[PDB]
Amino acid sequence: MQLVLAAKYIGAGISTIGLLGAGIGIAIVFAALINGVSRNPSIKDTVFPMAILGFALSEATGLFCLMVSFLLLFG
Amino acid sequence: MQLVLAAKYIGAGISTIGLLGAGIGIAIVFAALINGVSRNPSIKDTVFPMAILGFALSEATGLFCLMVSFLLLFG
Amino acid sequence: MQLVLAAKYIGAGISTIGLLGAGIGIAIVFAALINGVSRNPSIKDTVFPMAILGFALSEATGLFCLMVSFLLLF
Amino acid sequence: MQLVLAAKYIGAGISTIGLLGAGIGIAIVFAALINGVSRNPSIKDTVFPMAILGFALSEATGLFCLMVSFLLLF
Amino acid sequence: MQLVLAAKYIGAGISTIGLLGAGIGIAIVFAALINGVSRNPSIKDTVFPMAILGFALSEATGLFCLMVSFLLLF
Amino acid sequence: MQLVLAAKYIGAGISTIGLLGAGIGIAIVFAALINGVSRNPSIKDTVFPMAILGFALSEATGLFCLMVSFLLLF
Amino acid sequence: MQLVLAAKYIGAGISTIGLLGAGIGIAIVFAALINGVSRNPSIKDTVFPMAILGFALSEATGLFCLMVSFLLLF
Amino acid sequence: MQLVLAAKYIGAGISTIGLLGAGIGIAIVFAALINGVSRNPSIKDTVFPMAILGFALSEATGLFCLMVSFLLLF
Amino acid sequence: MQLVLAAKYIGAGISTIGLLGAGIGIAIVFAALINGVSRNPSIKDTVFPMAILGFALSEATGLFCLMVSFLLLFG
Amino acid sequence: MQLVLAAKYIGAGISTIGLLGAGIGIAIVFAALINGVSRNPSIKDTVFPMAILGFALSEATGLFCLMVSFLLLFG
Ligand SMILES: CC[C@H]1/C=C/C=C/C[C@@H](C)[C@H](O)[C@@](C)(O)C(=O)[C@@H](C)[C@H](O)[C@@H](C)C(=O)[C@@H](C)[C@H](O)[C@@H](C)/C=C/C(=O)O[C@@H]2[C@H](C)[C@H](CC1)O[C@@]1(O[C@@H](C[C@@H](C)O)[C@@H](C)CC1=O)[C@H]2C
Ligand SMILES: CC[C@H]1/C=C/C=C/C[C@@H](C)[C@H](O)[C@@](C)(O)C(=O)[C@@H](C)[C@H](O)[C@@H](C)C(=O)[C@@H](C)[C@H](O)[C@@H](C)/C=C/C(=O)O[C@@H]2[C@H](C)[C@H](CC1)O[C@@]1(O[C@@H](C[C@@H](C)O)[C@@H](C)CC1=O)[C@H]2C
Ligand SMILES: CC[C@H]1/C=C/C=C/C[C@@H](C)[C@H](O)[C@@](C)(O)C(=O)[C@@H](C)[C@H](O)[C@@H](C)C(=O)[C@@H](C)[C@H](O)[C@@H](C)/C=C/C(=O)O[C@@H]2[C@H](C)[C@H](CC1)O[C@@]1(O[C@@H](C[C@@H](C)O)[C@@H](C)CC1=O)[C@H]2C
Ligand SMILES: CC[C@H]1/C=C/C=C/C[C@@H](C)[C@H](O)[C@@](C)(O)C(=O)[C@@H](C)[C@H](O)[C@@H](C)C(=O)[C@@H](C)[C@H](O)[C@@H](C)/C=C/C(=O)O[C@@H]2[C@H](C)[C@H](CC1)O[C@@]1(O[C@@H](C[C@@H](C)O)[C@@H](C)CC1=O)[C@H]2C
Ligand SMILES: CC[C@H]1/C=C/C=C/C[C@@H](C)[C@H](O)[C@@](C)(O)C(=O)[C@@H](C)[C@H](O)[C@@H](C)C(=O)[C@@H](C)[C@H](O)[C@@H](C)/C=C/C(=O)O[C@@H]2[C@H](C)[C@H](CC1)O[C@@]1(O[C@@H](C[C@@H](C)O)[C@@H](C)CC1=O)[C@H]2C
Ligand SMILES: CC[C@H]1/C=C/C=C/C[C@@H](C)[C@H](O)[C@@](C)(O)C(=O)[C@@H](C)[C@H](O)[C@@H](C)C(=O)[C@@H](C)[C@H](O)[C@@H](C)/C=C/C(=O)O[C@@H]2[C@H](C)[C@H](CC1)O[C@@]1(O[C@@H](C[C@@H](C)O)[C@@H](C)CC1=O)[C@H]2C
Ligand SMILES: CC[C@H]1/C=C/C=C/C[C@@H](C)[C@H](O)[C@@](C)(O)C(=O)[C@@H](C)[C@H](O)[C@@H](C)C(=O)[C@@H](C)[C@H](O)[C@@H](C)/C=C/C(=O)O[C@@H]2[C@H](C)[C@H](CC1)O[C@@]1(O[C@@H](C[C@@H](C)O)[C@@H](C)CC1=O)[C@H]2C
Ligand SMILES: CC[C@H]1/C=C/C=C/C[C@@H](C)[C@H](O)[C@@](C)(O)C(=O)[C@@H](C)[C@H](O)[C@@H](C)C(=O)[C@@H](C)[C@H](O)[C@@H](C)/C=C/C(=O)O[C@@H]2[C@H](C)[C@H](CC1)O[C@@]1(O[C@@H](C[C@@H](C)O)[C@@H](C)CC1=O)[C@H]2C
Repeated sequence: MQLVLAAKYIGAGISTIGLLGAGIGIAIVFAALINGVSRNPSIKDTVFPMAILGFALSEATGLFCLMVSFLLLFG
Repeated sequence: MQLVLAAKYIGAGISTIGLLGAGIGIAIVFAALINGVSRNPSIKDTVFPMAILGFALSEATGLFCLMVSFLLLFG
Repeated sequence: MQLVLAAKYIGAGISTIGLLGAGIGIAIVFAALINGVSRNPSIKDTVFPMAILGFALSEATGLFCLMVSFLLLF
Repeated sequence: MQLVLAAKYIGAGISTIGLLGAGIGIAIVFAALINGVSRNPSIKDTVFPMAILGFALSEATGLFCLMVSFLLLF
Repeated sequence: MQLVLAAKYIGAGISTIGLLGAGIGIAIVFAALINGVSRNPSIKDTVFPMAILGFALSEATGLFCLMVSFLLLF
Repeated sequence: MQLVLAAKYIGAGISTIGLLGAGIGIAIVFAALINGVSRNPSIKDTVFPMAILGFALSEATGLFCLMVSFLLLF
Repeated sequence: MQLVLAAKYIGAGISTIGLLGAGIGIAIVFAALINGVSRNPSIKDTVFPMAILGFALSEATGLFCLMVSFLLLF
Repeated sequence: MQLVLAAKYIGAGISTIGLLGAGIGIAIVFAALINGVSRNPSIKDTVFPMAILGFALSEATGLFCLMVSFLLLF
Repeated sequence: MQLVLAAKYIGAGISTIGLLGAGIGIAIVFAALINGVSRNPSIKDTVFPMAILGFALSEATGLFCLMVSFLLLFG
Repeated sequence: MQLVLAAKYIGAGISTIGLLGAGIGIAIVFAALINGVSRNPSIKDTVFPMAILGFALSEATGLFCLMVSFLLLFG
């Protein structure tokens, strides 16, 4: 009981480390969005859906970390 | 219940590591906003809302980290 | 049995660290896609499938992490 | 009592690691300000408030880490 | 032998960490492929096999991590 | 209380890790200062105070780490 | 006996972390090859052997990590 | 006393991790110096003292790590 | 003498982490050699020895790591 | 005795982690050396002493890590 619960909680905190990837990744995408629109304003409608897609896929990796975090805390 | 409490506190500490991602990310987004507007002043009103969106989505990964940290501390 | 179960749950958490690589990586690919299309719009149809391939291969590395995490969890 | 107290101190230390993001991120913002102003001095008044907003938001992530640190310490 | 099995599981979790390098690496390669084809479309057939090669070699390093991870798990 | 004092010392060691962000950040700022003055010498008096400011803010994050580190040591 | 055996398995896992350098480094080399060949296709024959030398030396660092890993395992 | 002494020696080792920041940082500064002088030789006397200032401030962050390491060691 | 042996083995593992530095570093040096020669073919004979020197000095940091690893394993 | 020796050896392995900084740093310097000479071959004699200095200072940080490593192992 003690040792198992404690491990679940240490694990849950550790599980949030991977989120740093999405934090950096989402930003890399929006940076490219911003620089690409600055260089070529007319391409805006083409690249904005590309940035939304990029962000969502990168964010999905953080979600998977958070899922493990929640499984440990609750499941 | 000593070992479990101890684990909650170490876990809360560990849970904040992931915030370094939003720290760097938010900065990356604003860096691009600054560089983009330097190269092309007239694009400001178009890219500023993109930088705000980018900020918010990168920040969210930090929010999740802190949420787990506070669930371990208090929840 | 407690100690082993404890080790399984610690390990499962540690197994997610590697996902930061796919997070950053997937983004590096889409960043290139966006910059490449901004500089040269006519190249879009050629590079978009290259970005899909690149994203998928990068993500897979993180899915192998998740796989190990689930093996330990369950 | 003593094991819990020990954990608080270890946790307080671990809690400062994330401050490295703010340290790097603040620098990233000022780097762009400097490079932006060098390439186009006349844009200074426009980008300075952007740089202020940027580093303030980046620094805040570090203060959140420090918030947990001081919660664990006191 | 609770201690030994425990060590195998934690060690299996740790072994996946190195996969992040493959995640970032693979992305670095496809990013360059995309940027290179954008700047010079006619170079596509020459650089695409180079990109496959770079992906494979970078991926190999992920394979070795997963290999040690599976050896500890089974 | 061997356990508690132990925790203070390990925790003091961990608290210095975040200093690496200040180490890299400060460098990022001076790098940009140097690159900016190289490209545009006449901008020196305008960007130099910006660089001092960026250094100070990035350094502050290191200060907070050392602060938690000293609080645990004493 | 069992504590030492446990340590070997944990150590074997930790030992694969450094493979992330080779994973990223191999990619860095191929990225430069691709970008170099895109900007100047006629330099291909000159830079390819350089890229081979570069990634071989970078990959070797990862094999040294793996050498320790397998020493600890067997 | 053993446990505390053990914690001092573990902590001292951990206290050196932060030095990686000054290692990378000092290099970032000199890289800028070299690139700035290559692009604009006549700027050398102006930027060289800026590089000295930047290197010294970056290094100091790593010396504060070493300071903590020595406090724990002795 | 179980705890000490155990510590030698974990320490040896930890000692290899630092090799990721030479891995990335060596690559950085060769990347620059490749990009430099692409931009200016005629500089090859001048920069190749610089790349070799650069390789050797970055590699040395890995050598020291592995040296400590082997001292813990065997010495 | 046991616990102290074991800690010294775990510490020594941990002490080599910072070396990754010099591994990457030395390389960053030689990269700039190579790209700067490629762009402007005539500046070679001015920047090469700058790269030697940069390398030595960056390498000094790795030395400090290795010093701690050796103090733990032997001192
Ligand atoms: C891989 C699936 C991702 C979905 C991508 C969807 C892309 C489509 C586009 C059009 C989006 O929906 C977009 C840009 O409109 C969008 O994000 C919407 C929903 C959002 O309201 C936008 C407009 C917005 O203004 C943001 C910045 C909002 O102000 C802020 C409160 C939300 C931040 C956030 O991170 O949301 C998460 C994210 C959408 C993520 C996105 C997940 O979802 C949330 O986070 C997940 C778990 C995280 C860790 O993945 C969970 C808590 C529930 C969520 O709803 C949520 C919590
Ligand atoms: C989806 C997540 C994020 C949502 C962002 C939405 C952005 C839209 C734009 C228009 C914002 O409203 C914006 C740019 O105006 C803005 O940030 C405002 C509110 C802000 O006051 C700006 C201008 C400001 O001056 C900042 C720097 C302020 O001085 C400083 C004290 C706050 C920093 C900070 O990080 O706050 C958090 C952040 C808004 C974050 C941002 C959350 O929210 C707070 O922090 C979160 C936790 C963090 C870790 O996300 C939580 C405690 C609730 C918060 O109020 C808050 C506490
Ligand atoms: C997003 C939140 C951060 C604030 C951002 C504010 C942005 C707006 C602009 C105007 C700034 O305040 C800015 C750039 O002017 C600025 O930093 C001012 C305050 C500063 O005096 C300038 C002139 C300066 O040169 C600084 C770097 C000075 O050399 C040095 C002695 C102070 C450094 C410092 O980092 O202050 C802290 C930090 C802003 C932090 C970070 C807060 O705040 C301080 O510490 C906190 C508490 C600790 C726990 O953070 C509290 C005492 C208030 C503080 O003064 C303080 C302790
Ligand atoms: C160092 C050996 C690597 C081999 C590289 C070979 C390169 C040659 C090129 C032409 C490939 O065959 C290529 C690009 O066509 C290719 O990968 C094909 C087979 C692949 O189906 C492509 C087209 C594809 O669409 C991908 C995105 C596919 O849809 C997706 C489900 C697979 C992702 C993936 O990561 O697969 C791994 C990868 C090929 C890796 C790559 C291994 O293999 C797999 O993963 C490895 C383990 C990982 C961690 O290395 C192991 C389980 C064996 C695998 O099946 C597999 C599981
Ligand atoms: C957020 C507050 C920071 C203040 C920034 C102020 C910026 C304004 C500008 C004009 C400075 O005063 C500046 C550039 O002139 C300056 O630093 C002067 C005082 C300094 O002597 C310069 C010229 C110098 O030559 C340096 C390289 C000096 O030779 C070297 C021995 C000092 C390195 C150093 O890191 O000092 C720390 C730093 C100023 C830091 C900077 C703190 O302060 C010291 O270190 C901090 C702790 C660290 C981890 O922040 C603490 C012990 C107090 C310090 O004395 C000090 C210890
Ligand atoms: C610096 C040492 C590394 C070698 C570098 C060599 C550079 C020279 C060039 C010619 C290469 O060999 C190169 C690019 O041609 C190449 O990789 C060849 C071998 C490969 O067949 C090419 C065509 C290829 O597409 C690969 C990526 C293929 O798709 C895939 C199935 C094999 C991947 C692989 O990474 O092989 C390993 C790796 C080179 C490693 C890394 C060794 O070697 C292999 O594994 C080792 C043992 C394990 C523990 O490393 C042993 C069995 C020999 C191997 O084949 C092997 C297992
Ligand atoms: C100061 C440290 C380094 C010294 C470098 C000197 C460089 C000068 C130039 C001229 C070299 O001789 C150079 C470029 O020709 C060269 O590396 C040769 C020897 C090498 O065979 C090259 C061409 C080669 O083909 C490599 C990729 C070879 O195929 C592969 C099997 C070896 C990889 C490797 O990393 O070896 C180590 C490296 C030379 C390193 C490099 C050491 O040495 C070896 O590894 C070290 C340990 C590592 C971690 O440093 C130790 C076991 C002794 C070694 O022989 C060796 C084992
Ligand atoms: C901060 C002081 C540094 C000194 C910098 C000196 C700069 C001046 C220039 C001219 C150099 O001396 C230089 C470039 O000529 C040079 O390095 C010489 C000595 C070297 O022989 C060069 C020419 C060379 O060919 C190298 C690549 C050689 O083949 C290879 C075997 C040495 C690798 C190496 O890392 O040496 C270390 C380094 C000089 C370092 C350099 C330390 O010294 C050694 O490593 C230190 C500890 C490390 C961790 O700092 C210790 C083991 C003893 C050493 O001699 C040594 C072990």
